[PDB]
Amino acid sequence: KNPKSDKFKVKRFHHIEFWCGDATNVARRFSWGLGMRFSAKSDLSTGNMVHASYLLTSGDLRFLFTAPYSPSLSAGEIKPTTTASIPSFDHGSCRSFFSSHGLGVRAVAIEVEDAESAFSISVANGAIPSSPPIVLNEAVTIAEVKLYGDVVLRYVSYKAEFLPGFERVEDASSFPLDYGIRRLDHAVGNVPELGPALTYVAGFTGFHQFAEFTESGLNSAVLASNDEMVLLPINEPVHGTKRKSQIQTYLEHNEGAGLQHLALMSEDIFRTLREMRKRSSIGGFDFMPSPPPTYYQNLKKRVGDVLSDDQIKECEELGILVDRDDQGTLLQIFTKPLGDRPTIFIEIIQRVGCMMYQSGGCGGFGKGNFSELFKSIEEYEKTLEA
Amino acid sequence: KNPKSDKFKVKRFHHIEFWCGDATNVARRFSWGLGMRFSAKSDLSTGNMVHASYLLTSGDLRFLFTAPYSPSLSAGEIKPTTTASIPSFDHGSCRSFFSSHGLGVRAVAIEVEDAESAFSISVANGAIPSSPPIVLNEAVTIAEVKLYGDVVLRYVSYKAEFLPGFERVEDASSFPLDYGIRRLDHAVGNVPELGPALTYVAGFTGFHQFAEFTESGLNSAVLASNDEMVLLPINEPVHGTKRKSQIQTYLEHNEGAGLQHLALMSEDIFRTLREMRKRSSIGGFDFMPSPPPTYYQNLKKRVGDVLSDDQIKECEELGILVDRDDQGTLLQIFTKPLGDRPTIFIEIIQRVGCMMYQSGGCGGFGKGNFSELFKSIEEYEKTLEA
Ligand SMILES: CC(=O)C1=C(O)C=C2Oc3c(C(C)=O)c(O)c(C)c(O)c3[C@@]2(C)C1=O
Ligand SMILES: CC(=O)C1=C(O)C=C2Oc3c(C(C)=O)c(O)c(C)c(O)c3[C@@]2(C)C1=O
Ligand SMILES: [Co+2]
Ligand SMILES: [Co+2]
Repeated sequence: KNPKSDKFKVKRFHHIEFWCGDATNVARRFSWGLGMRFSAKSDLSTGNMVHASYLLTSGDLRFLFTAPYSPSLSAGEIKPTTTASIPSFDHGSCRSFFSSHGLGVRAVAIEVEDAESAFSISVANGAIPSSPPIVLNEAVTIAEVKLYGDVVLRYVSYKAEFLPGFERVEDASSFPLDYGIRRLDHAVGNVPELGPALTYVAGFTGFHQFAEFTESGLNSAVLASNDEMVLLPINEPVHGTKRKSQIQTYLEHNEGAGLQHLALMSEDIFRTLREMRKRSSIGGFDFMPSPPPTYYQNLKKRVGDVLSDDQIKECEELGILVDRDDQGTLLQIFTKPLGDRPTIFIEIIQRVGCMMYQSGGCGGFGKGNFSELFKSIEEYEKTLEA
Repeated sequence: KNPKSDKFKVKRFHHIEFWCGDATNVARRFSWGLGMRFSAKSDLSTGNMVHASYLLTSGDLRFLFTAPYSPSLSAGEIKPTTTASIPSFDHGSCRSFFSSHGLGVRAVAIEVEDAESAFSISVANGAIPSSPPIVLNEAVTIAEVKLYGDVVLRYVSYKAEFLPGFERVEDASSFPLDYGIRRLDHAVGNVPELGPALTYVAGFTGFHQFAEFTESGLNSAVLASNDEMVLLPINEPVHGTKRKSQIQTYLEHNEGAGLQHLALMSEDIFRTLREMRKRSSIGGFDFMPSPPPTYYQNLKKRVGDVLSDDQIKECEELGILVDRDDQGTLLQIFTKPLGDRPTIFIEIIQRVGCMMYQSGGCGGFGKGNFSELFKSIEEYEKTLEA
């Protein structure tokens, strides 16, 4: 059931901002590995003496990569005179975030009708303020509240081209890469305590519970906006298992709560994964180990109604996982961690079904692949021995 | 003249170590952009709880990329019990270096006959110690002294595979990229005062002056080992010119002295530059703007004895610069800065002549291209107007 209790008008995911040590190298790596175009910049060449910010896009997906310059460049500036294009930016907060967590997501940004009212309403309803509403060039309003750990939920609203102060990138340096990724489907946080985290976030957004889950080492629940196009799962560790909780491992290496994974919807997951896997060992992203043949043998029985034998064979070539709800079918695969620490990673997704446009969350988040993978693995060792 | 006054036995450049925020993303970017293989690692997967270090190689060139993990992972360790594979590493020094300078070279490493004696002799002769000699696995000795700014000269010596504690990389993740780069030719520092810097470095190494230079905005001089295979140019700004000194701009954005550029010798600079330029806008490195056609028209007159018209045309397609000594010919080109700040960049080089093996420094460092580029530029505006 959907109570449509959003406390303000939320539209869609707008962008994800990574806080980096060197935004140039991370952005160029991500661009090649994921097939995202360099679309805009704000840096020394645009008059920004405070931070370097580079924007990559693929369809509606926007990845922002930001790093600080030497504070000495802007020592005579004050906030009213700043050259920063993102006025919430702070040298000290960025260096401390990166020193503490390594490469990771600082901001999950959603587009709202009015960022000033979204901020006021959120804070009125328990949100911890992070950056007050600031109007950029009389055109865009941005505001930030704490989401979990040092991750902020960023509100952006447009009177009506990413942000004022950003410039479109010289087309020679903007190669039209595209591997099929089109938008952000969901963004997942890891926290030490799910209950309080859910209460806090649902408390100030009015987002409703979309789904929930739980021998796995985690509990999770999904918060969703009114039309369920903004999906925010949150995980907590479950202690006392044979294997150490993967969520606990995250918290230890991340020094606490933070963003765990970004799920990127592809319009053609076969082509996305072919293109990404071709580049894994030449600067791109690695993928988790593939399921055994027994997993794909059991897929025929599970989704032979949705996917032909040839489409299943292509899933097996690419390592793709498949889960199915009572409403839709889900194709998914996970990258290895994006950087040095075993913390943040990316998920590639495509959903089948729930046509009306496709409704958000169609097919769930893969809750059935725990059971299937474990059963798959038991049955594969059996064939190997036998 | 060469006095061969080295105070200890120096062999060749061994490796360059970058200090990073995320070594994974910088290494993968450099690998694709420069055509370097992933050759070894020391990280969590090898038992190193302190730092992540990834080694790229192309021929004899070795680029090491190192970043710190959370100190919490190694909080129970002490130096005698450390899991760090590079015992000079310090979380605090690395974060402070990166916070102050951004992405850049921490260590210029040279192979010597005996790193312990090289360290003792250097310190006896005025070198500022940075890390005392440490024997790794009874096989490799490493020691460090200050070179300039926060850059160290690292001595490595082998009894007799990069360093103990490093593991060869899984061949699936080691794609055999190769664009023709084969070794490090020279490494150039920027300092505020050339005289004292030269005195200090020549004082503890016994390296001799190989070359010197100087309206350019800089003074430079080159220190060289006995056989002149280790070449260490150093630049200082010259203040009071129409344009601000490029060296001064470096010092301001780098927060002081540091490594300015690495010159990488190619065995086929045409193929290296074709391969690198193909990748500039898809995750690789950008190049400085090419000289005008007038520069290449005047090359026929200057090196038509060394390069055919077709070889000159290929230089013009690729933006390659050409200088010539009384002893050899030099082909060279410069990248844009490697990261966010207008600080460190790379030079690709190939030398022609001085055969005996080829003697180091063959053809100089491009001192004639100041005059030629300026004259080239004046003559090109002339054709445009006319
Ligand atoms: C929110 C999200 O994005 C998620 C994700 O992408 C991958 C899924 O795998 C699991 C698993 C297992 C056995 O792997 C589990 O035990 C629980 C309790 C769980 O909740 C999930 C999933 C469905 C999930 O939540
Ligand atoms: C040491 C090194 O590697 C160097 C480099 O790679 C590029 C060269 O260009 C110049 C220039 C000009 C006009 O560009 C100059 O005025 C001076 C005094 C100079 O000393 C050099 C060079 C030769 C140099 O030193
Ligand atoms: Co997911
Ligand atoms: Co040079």
